[PDB]
Amino acid sequence: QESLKHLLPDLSAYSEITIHLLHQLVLACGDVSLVNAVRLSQGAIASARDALKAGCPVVTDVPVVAAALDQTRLAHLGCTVKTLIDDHHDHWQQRLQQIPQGSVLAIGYAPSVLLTACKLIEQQHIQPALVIGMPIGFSHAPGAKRRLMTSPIPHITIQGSLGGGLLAAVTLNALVETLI
Amino acid sequence: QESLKHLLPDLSAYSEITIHLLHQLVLACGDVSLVNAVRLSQGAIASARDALKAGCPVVTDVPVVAAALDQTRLAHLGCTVKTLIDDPAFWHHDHWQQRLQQIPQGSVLAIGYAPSVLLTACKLIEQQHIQPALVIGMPIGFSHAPGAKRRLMTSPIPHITIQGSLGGGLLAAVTLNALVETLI
Repeated sequence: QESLKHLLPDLSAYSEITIHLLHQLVLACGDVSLVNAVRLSQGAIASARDALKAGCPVVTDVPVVAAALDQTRLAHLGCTVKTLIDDHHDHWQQRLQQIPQGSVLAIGYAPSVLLTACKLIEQQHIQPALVIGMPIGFSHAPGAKRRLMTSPIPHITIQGSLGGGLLAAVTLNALVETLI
Repeated sequence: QESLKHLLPDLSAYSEITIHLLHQLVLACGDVSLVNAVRLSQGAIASARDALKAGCPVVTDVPVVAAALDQTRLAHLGCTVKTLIDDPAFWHHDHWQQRLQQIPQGSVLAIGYAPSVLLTACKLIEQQHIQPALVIGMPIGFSHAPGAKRRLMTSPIPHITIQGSLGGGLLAAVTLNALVETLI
């Protein structure tokens, strides 16, 4: 049998949109443990879908995350895609400080970007509709994702697995697919 | 602090293109252990690059592999992308194995989901019914996936696969996108 539903644990206690997201993540990289390692805050899906319906700005930390996004469906919705790091003025922290209210912030690489975003959120300077915080496992990543877990912002992250990287783009793509 | 080469172990036994491939794979899914688990046959790189430079067909098992491919760069090289299974029964006439059996000599076969497709490809190759230039065998870890990949690693056809449970649509597509990137 090559049925994803048969390979994964019973997911009936999760919502249809959550199961779709979890399927896409497992299909992308094969790690069935993502079923338990993906953590969604209570407002994450509803806040993300409202933002995307309104054509919110989408911001990634690095270009390869943006390149993995389904930019056709995003443009279809009216969402622009921009990146904080292209490769002392126009530093990524200045771009982050300016992120528009209600935008989706997808972080697939840098823990430092996630840390600064969580600080800016605590201090109520920025208010994205969603932070997808899935940086690569550099030395500061566990701390950055712990700060995200207690952030009041709606968010999705990965705890208890090495997942990160372009999985941040898979996550947003899946949410867009539930809308288009 | 946030340098990928300094996060990964030293890879100085491998070529620059192989190292780029492994970096792209870690970036795809965050699993640093992939640098240990990926298996390339001897000249998989040149076999892949020679086929891509000829504008070879690129054949995937399922549509989500195709969708993650950089179709723009492939188009630039003249490569057409087709998919074996349109909706991921075994008694139909246009079965996916009927298509696999027609794969042109020298095409790239990228498998990111079904071990059955990988195993069928291996058996067709053993009987010399098909002759791809490269097999990227990265199915999901269904119960028969380890045997299919073991079968592939005994094959004389150039291949890239993963020892262990990782695999998937993104990983197979990222592998091919990384090889295309080194060209264009």
